[PDB]
Amino acid sequence: MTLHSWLDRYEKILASRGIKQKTLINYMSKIKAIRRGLPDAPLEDITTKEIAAMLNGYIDEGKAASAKLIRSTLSDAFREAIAEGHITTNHVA
Repeated sequence: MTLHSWLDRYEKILASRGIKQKTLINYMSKIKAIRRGLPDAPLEDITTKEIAAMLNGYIDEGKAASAKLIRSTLSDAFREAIAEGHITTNHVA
């Protein structure tokens, strides 16, 4: 299971959660930011360092709300991948 494949699956989990329309749109945009920001690599191969480099691009520019939400979205994606058995720990922590 690689990241971009997992994001595909995570979009479907989000669709079934029953989230307000405005919120879901925001969530989908931040998934797009993740796809753009990180490689289509096996979940365990995504490093701390790569996560920090994506997030820091936003932070450096003053994009504080975005960096918070990208981080939170990725974390939750990783938690869903744990629930589905593809990894055993969450690296966004």
